[PDB]
Amino acid sequence: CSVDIQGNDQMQFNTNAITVDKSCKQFTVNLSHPGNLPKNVMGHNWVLSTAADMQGVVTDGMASGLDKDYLKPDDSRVIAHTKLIGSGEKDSVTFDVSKLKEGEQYMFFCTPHPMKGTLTLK
Ligand SMILES: [Cu+]
Repeated sequence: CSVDIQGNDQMQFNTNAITVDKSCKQFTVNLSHPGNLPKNVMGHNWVLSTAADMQGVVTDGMASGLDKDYLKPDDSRVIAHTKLIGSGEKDSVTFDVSKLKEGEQYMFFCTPHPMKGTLTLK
């Protein structure tokens, strides 16, 4: 009921797709950042929302800026998020799998940089 994911200096996540076993009550994403660039220039986060909500989350996050991890505080569209990390840093986020609803399309993404993928219940 966890996955390890990396974001590198070339703005790439090392997976495009996360699958969550339906046996899981909670799920944990462990984000890391191979490379050499720091948080203020090549910081990554990992953010989960519906596909429909992603644009507003990113836009509002960029308006909130760097010290708010490029996320709007208390954004109710964000189902789960890590903090922003630079190279060498790590952050894990855990969420309740029952927040993922049948029939919905979930996406994971970084807010400052064009990086995204799918999250699906197995
Ligand atoms: Cu990123």
